[PDB]
Amino acid sequence: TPTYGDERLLREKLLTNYSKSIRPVINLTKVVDVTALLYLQTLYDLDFVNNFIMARYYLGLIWIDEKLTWNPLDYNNITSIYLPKDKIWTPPIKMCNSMDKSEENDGVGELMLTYTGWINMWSFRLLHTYCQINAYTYPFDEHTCEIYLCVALHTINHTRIKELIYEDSKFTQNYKWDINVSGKVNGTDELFSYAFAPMYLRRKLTVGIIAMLIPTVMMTILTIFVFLLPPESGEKVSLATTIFLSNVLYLVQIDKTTPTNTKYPSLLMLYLMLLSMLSGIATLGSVVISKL
Amino acid sequence: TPTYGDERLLREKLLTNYSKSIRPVINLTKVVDVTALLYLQTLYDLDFVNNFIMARYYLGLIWIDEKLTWNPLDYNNITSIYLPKDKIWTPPIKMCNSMDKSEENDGVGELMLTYTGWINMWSFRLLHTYCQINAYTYPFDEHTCEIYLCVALHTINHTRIKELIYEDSKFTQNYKWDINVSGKVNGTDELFSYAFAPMYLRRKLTVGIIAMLIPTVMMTILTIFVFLLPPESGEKVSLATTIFLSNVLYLVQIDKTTPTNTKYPSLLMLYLMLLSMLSGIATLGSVVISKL
Amino acid sequence: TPTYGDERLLREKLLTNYSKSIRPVINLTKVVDVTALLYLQTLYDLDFVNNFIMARYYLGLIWIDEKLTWNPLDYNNITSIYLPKDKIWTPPIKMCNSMDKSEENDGVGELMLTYTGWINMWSFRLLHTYCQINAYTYPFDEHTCEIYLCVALHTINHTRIKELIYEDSKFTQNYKWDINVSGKVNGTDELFSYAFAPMYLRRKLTVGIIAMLIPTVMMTILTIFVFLLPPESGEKVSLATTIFLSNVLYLVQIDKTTPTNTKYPSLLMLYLMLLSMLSGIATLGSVVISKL
Amino acid sequence: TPTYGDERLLREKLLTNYSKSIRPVINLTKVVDVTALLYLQTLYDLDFVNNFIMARYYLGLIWIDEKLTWNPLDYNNITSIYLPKDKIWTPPIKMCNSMDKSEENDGVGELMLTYTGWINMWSFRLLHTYCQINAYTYPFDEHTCEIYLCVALHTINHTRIKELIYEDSKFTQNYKWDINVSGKVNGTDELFSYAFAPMYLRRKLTVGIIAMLIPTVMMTILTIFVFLLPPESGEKVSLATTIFLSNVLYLVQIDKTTPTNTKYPSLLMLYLMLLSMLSGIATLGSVVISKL
Amino acid sequence: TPTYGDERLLREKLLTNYSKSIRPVINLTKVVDVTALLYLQTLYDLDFVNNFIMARYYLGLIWIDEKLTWNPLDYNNITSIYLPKDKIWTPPIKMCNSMDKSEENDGVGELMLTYTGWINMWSFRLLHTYCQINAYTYPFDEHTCEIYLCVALHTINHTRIKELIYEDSKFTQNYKWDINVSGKVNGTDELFSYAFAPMYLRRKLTVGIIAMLIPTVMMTILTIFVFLLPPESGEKVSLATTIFLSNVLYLVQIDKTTPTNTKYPSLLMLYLMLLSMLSGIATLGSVVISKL
Ligand SMILES: C[C@@H]1CC[C@@]2(OC1)O[C@H]1C[C@H]3[C@@H]4CC=C5C[C@@H](OCCC(CO)CO)CC[C@]5(C)[C@H]4CC[C@]3(C)[C@H]1[C@@H]2C
Ligand SMILES: C[C@@H]1CC[C@@]2(OC1)O[C@H]1C[C@H]3[C@@H]4CC=C5C[C@@H](OCCC(CO)CO)CC[C@]5(C)[C@H]4CC[C@]3(C)[C@H]1[C@@H]2C
Ligand SMILES: C[C@@H]1CC[C@@]2(OC1)O[C@H]1C[C@H]3[C@@H]4CC=C5C[C@@H](OCCC(CO)CO)CC[C@]5(C)[C@H]4CC[C@]3(C)[C@H]1[C@@H]2C
Ligand SMILES: C[C@@H]1CC[C@@]2(OC1)O[C@H]1C[C@H]3[C@@H]4CC=C5C[C@@H](OCCC(CO)CO)CC[C@]5(C)[C@H]4CC[C@]3(C)[C@H]1[C@@H]2C
Ligand SMILES: C[C@@H]1CC[C@@]2(OC1)O[C@H]1C[C@H]3[C@@H]4CC=C5C[C@@H](OCCC(CO)CO)CC[C@]5(C)[C@H]4CC[C@]3(C)[C@H]1[C@@H]2C
Ligand SMILES: *[C@@H]1O[C@H](CO)[C@@H](O)[C@H](O)[C@H]1NC(C)=O
Ligand SMILES: *[C@@H]1O[C@H](CO)[C@@H](O)[C@H](O)[C@H]1NC(C)=O
Ligand SMILES: *[C@@H]1O[C@H](CO)[C@@H](O)[C@H](O)[C@H]1NC(C)=O
Ligand SMILES: *[C@@H]1O[C@H](CO)[C@@H](O)[C@H](O)[C@H]1NC(C)=O
Ligand SMILES: *[C@@H]1O[C@H](CO)[C@@H](O)[C@H](O)[C@H]1NC(C)=O
Ligand SMILES: *[C@@H]1O[C@H](CO)[C@@H](O)[C@H](O)[C@H]1NC(C)=O
Ligand SMILES: *[C@@H]1O[C@H](CO)[C@@H](O)[C@H](O)[C@H]1NC(C)=O
Ligand SMILES: *[C@@H]1O[C@H](CO)[C@@H](O)[C@H](O)[C@H]1NC(C)=O
Ligand SMILES: *[C@@H]1O[C@H](CO)[C@@H](O)[C@H](O)[C@H]1NC(C)=O
Ligand SMILES: *[C@@H]1O[C@H](CO)[C@@H](O)[C@H](O)[C@H]1NC(C)=O
Ligand SMILES: *[C@@H]1O[C@H](CO)[C@@H](O)[C@H](O)[C@H]1NC(C)=O
Ligand SMILES: *[C@@H]1O[C@H](CO)[C@@H](O)[C@H](O)[C@H]1NC(C)=O
Ligand SMILES: *[C@@H]1O[C@H](CO)[C@@H](O)[C@H](O)[C@H]1NC(C)=O
Ligand SMILES: *[C@@H]1O[C@H](CO)[C@@H](O)[C@H](O)[C@H]1NC(C)=O
Ligand SMILES: *[C@@H]1O[C@H](CO)[C@@H](O)[C@H](O)[C@H]1NC(C)=O
Ligand SMILES: *[C@@H]1O[C@H](CO)[C@@H](O)[C@H](O)[C@H]1NC(C)=O
Ligand SMILES: *[C@@H]1O[C@H](CO)[C@@H](O)[C@H](O)[C@H]1NC(C)=O
Ligand SMILES: *[C@@H]1O[C@H](CO)[C@@H](O)[C@H](O)[C@H]1NC(C)=O
Ligand SMILES: *[C@@H]1O[C@H](CO)[C@@H](O)[C@H](O)[C@H]1NC(C)=O
Ligand SMILES: *[C@@H]1O[C@H](CO)[C@@H](O)[C@H](O)[C@H]1NC(C)=O
Repeated sequence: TPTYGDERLLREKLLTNYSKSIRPVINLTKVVDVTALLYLQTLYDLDFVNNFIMARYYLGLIWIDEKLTWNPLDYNNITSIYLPKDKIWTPPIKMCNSMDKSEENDGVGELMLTYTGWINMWSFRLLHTYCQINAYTYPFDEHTCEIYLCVALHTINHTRIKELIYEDSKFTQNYKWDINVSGKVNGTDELFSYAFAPMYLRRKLTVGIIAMLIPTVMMTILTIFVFLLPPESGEKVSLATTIFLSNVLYLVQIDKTTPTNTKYPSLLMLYLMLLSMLSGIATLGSVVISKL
Repeated sequence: TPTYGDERLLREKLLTNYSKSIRPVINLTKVVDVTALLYLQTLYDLDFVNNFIMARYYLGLIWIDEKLTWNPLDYNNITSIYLPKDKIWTPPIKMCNSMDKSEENDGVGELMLTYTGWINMWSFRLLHTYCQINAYTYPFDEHTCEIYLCVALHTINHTRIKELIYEDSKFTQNYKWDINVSGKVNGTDELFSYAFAPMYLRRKLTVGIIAMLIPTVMMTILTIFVFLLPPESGEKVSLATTIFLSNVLYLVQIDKTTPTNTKYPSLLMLYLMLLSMLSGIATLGSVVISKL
Repeated sequence: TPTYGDERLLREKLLTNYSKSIRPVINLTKVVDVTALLYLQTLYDLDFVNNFIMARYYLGLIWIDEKLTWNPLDYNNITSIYLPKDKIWTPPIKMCNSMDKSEENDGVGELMLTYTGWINMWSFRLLHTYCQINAYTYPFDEHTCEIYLCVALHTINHTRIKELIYEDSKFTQNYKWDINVSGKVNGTDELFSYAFAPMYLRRKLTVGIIAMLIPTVMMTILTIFVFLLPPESGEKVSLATTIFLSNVLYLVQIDKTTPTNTKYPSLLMLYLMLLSMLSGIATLGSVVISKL
Repeated sequence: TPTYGDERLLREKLLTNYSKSIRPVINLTKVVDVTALLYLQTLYDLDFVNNFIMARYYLGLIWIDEKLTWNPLDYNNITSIYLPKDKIWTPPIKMCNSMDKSEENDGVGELMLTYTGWINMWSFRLLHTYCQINAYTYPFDEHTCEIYLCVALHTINHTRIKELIYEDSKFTQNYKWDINVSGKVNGTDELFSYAFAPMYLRRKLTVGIIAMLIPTVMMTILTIFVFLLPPESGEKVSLATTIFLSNVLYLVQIDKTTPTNTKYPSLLMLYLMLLSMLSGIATLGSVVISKL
Repeated sequence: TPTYGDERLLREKLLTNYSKSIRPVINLTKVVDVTALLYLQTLYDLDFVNNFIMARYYLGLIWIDEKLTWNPLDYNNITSIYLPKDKIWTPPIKMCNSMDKSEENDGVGELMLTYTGWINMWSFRLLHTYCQINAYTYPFDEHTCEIYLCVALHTINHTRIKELIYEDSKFTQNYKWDINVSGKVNGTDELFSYAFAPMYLRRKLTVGIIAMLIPTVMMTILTIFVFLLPPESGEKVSLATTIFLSNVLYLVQIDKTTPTNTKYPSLLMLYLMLLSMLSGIATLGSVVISKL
């Protein structure tokens, strides 16, 4: 069986004439094809005001190193070792659409190398990735957030994202968003290789949403009556005043929640604006009636 | 008695042919069984809107190194030493359900080694761990937060969590949550070893909660009377208007506190929604009466 | 074709008598002319209360190194290599008008060197840059934010910003601000070289703005009527009281949004102040009428 | 007089056979007695909602090193030197009740060594230390925050906190809290040595607090009259309604300020709850009267 | 002319027998006199609730090294070089009244050395410096914030702040505060050397402030009339109720803005408290009249 000394010898031979900064190919004309695997662990939040989505991912990069092969029979049948990530060449992949808010405490700092040259490198990453949040159909809204991976500085002739496999680990259930992130896309080679995972998020119709809507619908009904109230009923003025005040409060509060950076406005905001306008017109009519 | 020079000699011999990156077993076929001990020090907070729990823990990992044994009689009876954590192999345990918000000022950076090879490594960790917060029975709500430990990258054939012993240190009393975190669980070996400590949290019925409820119950009574008020009492309109305004304010304020990511809705929110609906119906009936 | 060993030989020769801290000119009397390229990727936000603008840029510095030239025919036709940024002299350019909130996870840490001596060094930078935000014409407001680059400590006789090319990458569309940042400016040499990119930002007239304005205009109309209401109409007092309350609420809420550090005040704030003053005068007139 | 070369020789000899990781005693059976001195500089804040206190301290550790003695007559009368803190053994003292939010810009990173072996090591630390904040007697409330020092990992047989001397530097006056932190306590040796400084904080009766009291007392008086108002005065309904609305607003606002993690509730919260209940009962009585 | 090799030789000779941790004087009995130059670049904010002031400064330390002199005629007339700040002794000056929130991205990390021994070391520092904010005369308030520099650990017999020159760079204009920070003060030598720059800040009377006031003055007038309103006018009750509600809202909102840690209270808070008290007394008188 392999022993501690055998692996010490192997690690001594592997790193002898190895340069961490030279791309690991025998012939420099060859590209290193990196395959990326992005698995969502949990979707922490989807911030509308800041147009961001906060989530946690398991990102794994797989590639082949041609300087780091060995014959397992010469080392008591060692077929794979674990090296520190900072001793070996590693593809310069970046989350170039996101703020990577990971700590060093969540950093693995280690990779697995196989005797055939294949490296698997896995890590946890907390990402604040920018999303264009279209609140047009609020609260029945759907969004698409694209999480980008890209090769930092190297040309598509040096390092390439062969493929991006993106999935949902199903580690946690959200109960607020229906997440759909599953697929497999080739890399896009335009002066530098990149790819992105499309994450589709559909707000779930929790009856808390229904509770939020009940005041809106009943206030619409009540405003319809007060606008229909007889011209000289007797309580027109105060009733219309209070109802317009409530409508203004709702119109103010909805704006503070709906995003201001949207492709189209929320239909609910327009509906409440029209409702407040009609309430104001009803109060104006009541004032005119009082004049007469 | 042992002296400074004796320990200098011992530390010189221990680290001579030692590789920090090789797993510390004579035969590479043997697993290293790590036993983890997680003690709660203080539970800082249980953030409902963010679905997080912020707490401080004392985490201790115990394992055995077979490269780091010695005979105490050859070193003037030295039976244990303290080594910097970064000179020796340490298990790659991660809190893979948490944000580890510890500083380097709160990092011990040192471990204790015994002449038999047993290492104890203790640390303080401040964790923001994701919890699925079910506010269904608010404010009589109970929650379960699972704190996960997992071996980062290695297979269950290399490194394993033998056991996870989790307790409450009782260093501070909370006065807001009844914490129940005490037990001892074997690690789960599914392609990589992990375990989790279940923390049960029952909100304590402080009379501040009762103060928050008194307005709700008395407003229920008041709404019942105003809905029961005679059709032509004389103050029906204004009274019902103010009652509905207060009900809407309460329904709005409760939503800003109850979490929007919940398995089931809070019953109190539904109760206040129904109460506001009945208040609106009472105002509608008053309007109809005024019409007649 | 070039091989791994050829590039090892090249990198060994290049760095032999190279000093990272000496400015890279054969004759120390020559200046290093750096050309900077600033490309906006996404404009995250424009914070009015803090007078900041948060954005993401792709910054590239291009210069020429005279110690790091080679003949490609002596190295199997290698025409360019990639070096770690911390092994080579790099111009000390600073964003001396911004908080650089970039992480090490978003840091490229590598530059591309050509056989002629030309270095390209690219990076992603998240900048919180201070802007003097003039909310005079809110919500039809325009702003200019100047993003500064400057040579940290060296005199214009050592390092110089030859040029600054600034553009918009058009990676994302904003839907809230119309961004205009495109041009090319020579560096300014006054005891140390610097330059700045002017970013012109015009608020887009989204109909959400129109929804925000509708209450203001209709309240102006209604206040005009209530001030015009007959002296003894019958509901003057309560109507004017509620309308002044609403005007005060709007005047309070607008202040919390408009910035307090502005060259001139917002015209809308003055308009609402005058509207509230007229509402108060109307209530005063109603009180006087009630006295008579 | 001593010269640069003399101190170079001294520093060369002191560190010759010195091990930074070995506890600095000739005989390993001896304890190192550390004396800690904690001086408050300024108390930044006392956060009630988070149960924290933020302050700045100047912390000094004094101990004796037996490997680092010299005869000043052999070095041209050098009696003390200053060494970098990371070259020498320093006690592993932690603020194990606090979050240490200090930067490296506020880190001295240097200690003073005397020819007799005595080390003084001073530092500035910004601490967020957890406090159990009892708002029972708000706003005449007193609190006690214990700031803990403890030896990180070592047994009381290796490193001991001999003494903790804690004072107030009086650098700034607070005007909001009366701070009382002055004393001298032996360390507690229970499987590891620790100690704590008790900081007593009495809220100062600033008339801004009294101004906050003014509305509560006058509203109590007004509620007493409205509850005493004649059954058929004429304005009972509206007056009671508005007064109950104001009472509910006050009861809601006080809760958002008083902490929810308290040993006992604030008496002011209970008082306002009772007052709101009596206002509701008065409105109920008015409703009953209107029925009759 | 001097060449790359000449500077390589010079830098090789300068650092040969140089100790970065030894204070740079031939005779250890001599002090190193440091002159500090603090220039305000921009004043970001003056946070009243936290009692802080956030600003950006350009800080330059100038001193003389006696180990780092050379004859420029022996090095082809090289008269000054630039060294990395971490290779040379640097005075241990701290901003010991501030939180230094600077990043490594805004860190120059380099100093200029002249053949006569003189070192200039300049840097950008973003400081959060604690200020005792006296809101007594709000909004016509003036404040004094003292920014402290101090020698970290060394006695006045080793390192001294000879002088402190503070100015305003005038890079940006504030439009909210009139800043007056200009002067030149000797250092204070009391067991360790320190100095401070006094920054005087006078709130500018922007009409945004005048606008905030208009509601206060007109509400004072309106309260005066309602208190003067005839005992049986007819609308006394409702009018006084609404006036008191608005007064209470203003008194509540002003408190949330004025600081609670002040030498004296704000006069405006007392004025609004008195106005609310008089409004309450007017309502009490109206209640008494209704009783009669
Ligand atoms: C998630 C995404 C990753 C980042 C990204 O979108 C978001 O950001 C975009 C900006 C692009 C760069 C803009 C300018 C240049 C300069 C050009 O060289 C001219 C030099 C010469 C001019 O005068 C000197 O004089 C080379 C190409 C380069 C670097 C672009 C590369 C692709 C980039 C990085 C794009 C990329 C898709
Ligand atoms: C607290 C918890 C810790 C993290 C965790 O939940 C939360 O997150 C989950 C996601 C899981 C990984 C998903 C995908 C793969 C890829 C597979 O390799 C296929 C390669 C081949 C495919 O095509 C190449 O082509 C190897 C296994 C691995 C890495 C999973 C490991 C277990 C993980 C980390 C789970 C774990 C329980
Ligand atoms: C985006 C922008 C970058 C930063 C910046 O605006 C914002 O900030 C401004 C402050 C300026 C410095 C102020 C003072 C001095 C001292 C002087 O030396 C006298 C020494 C002698 C006095 O008595 C000793 O006794 C040398 C020049 C220097 C360092 C200025 C350089 C330019 C600076 C950095 C300006 C620059 C434009
Ligand atoms: C400000 C304060 C500092 C931190 C502190 O309160 C706050 O936190 C408390 C938690 C305590 C630890 C809990 C458990 C153990 C395990 C035990 O070993 C059994 C091993 C064996 C079991 O089965 C293996 O199988 C050794 C002692 C130790 C480490 C305690 C030390 C004291 C600690 C750190 C206490 C300390 C006072
Ligand atoms: C901006 C400002 C910088 C910081 C500062 O205000 C704010 O903070 C103040 C606290 C002071 C220290 C308090 C206590 C001591 C102990 C004494 O030694 C006795 C040892 C002996 C006792 O028994 C052992 O047994 C030596 C002096 C020292 C360190 C003071 C130095 C000056 C300091 C740092 C002051 C300084 C002005
Ligand atoms: C490199 O190129 C040569 C010639 O093209 C070829 O013979 C050799 O096999 C290549 N090396 C590898 C590893 O493919
Ligand atoms: C090497 O290990 C593999 C996997 O355990 C096994 O199948 C094979 O028989 C081994 N060969 C030798 C020579 O040990
Ligand atoms: C996810 O979205 C894609 C494209 O929008 C669709 O093809 C796929 O069916 C969706 N997945 C599920 C589970 O609905
Ligand atoms: C992706 O690349 C592979 C590799 O050649 C190719 O077979 C495939 O057609 C490409 N497109 C897709 C959608 O897989
Ligand atoms: C390693 O394996 C060999 C053969 O299986 C055995 O003799 C030896 O005792 C093992 N070493 C240890 C430390 O168990
Ligand atoms: C070694 O130390 C242990 C523990 O103090 C003691 O019991 C034993 O007698 C000692 N033996 C020798 C040889 O010193
Ligand atoms: C804690 O919870 C577990 C399971 O929910 C239970 O068995 C145990 O009795 C509880 N502990 C206490 C002290 O109630
Ligand atoms: C855990 O592992 C031990 C070790 O063999 C075993 O005896 C025990 O049955 C396992 N299960 C539990 C619940 O301890
Ligand atoms: C340096 O200066 C000398 C004389 O002025 C000149 O001959 C030489 O070409 C210069 N070197 C370079 C690289 O321009
Ligand atoms: C060197 O490479 C360039 C670019 O591929 C090519 O045009 C040229 O012919 C090559 N020369 C030799 C000698 O290989
Ligand atoms: C951007 O602004 C500059 C100067 O204000 C102007 O010359 C240019 O035309 C503008 N660009 C566009 C696209 O309007
Ligand atoms: C900028 O510098 C170049 C270089 O000489 C010069 O030709 C040009 O006139 C300068 N001004 C502008 C606006 O480009
Ligand atoms: C160490 O112990 C020996 C014997 O107990 C004693 O002679 C010696 O003085 C001790 N060393 C010190 C520094 O106290
Ligand atoms: C050493 O220095 C001390 C303090 O300055 C002084 O009292 C003593 O006389 C000096 N002795 C010698 C030999 O220099
Ligand atoms: C501080 O508190 C302690 C105990 O509570 C007391 O003995 C001491 O007198 C107090 N100090 C002052 C100045 O009141
Ligand atoms: C603290 O320790 C000293 C040292 O022996 C002792 O004299 C004293 O009695 C102890 N207790 C107190 C309160 O100082
Ligand atoms: C150091 O002191 C000696 C004697 O006091 C004196 O001769 C010498 O000039 C001094 N050195 C310096 C650099 O002042
Ligand atoms: C050295 O440089 C200075 C400044 O340029 C110049 O005045 C002087 O003549 C030069 N001397 C020599 C010998 O080069
Ligand atoms: C700044 O303040 C100082 C002292 O308060 C005063 O002497 C000086 O004249 C002031 N400067 C200006 C420009 O007002
Ligand atoms: C400051 O120190 C210098 C240096 O001796 C002295 O001339 C001056 O009088 C001192 N005071 C002031 C205000 O400059």
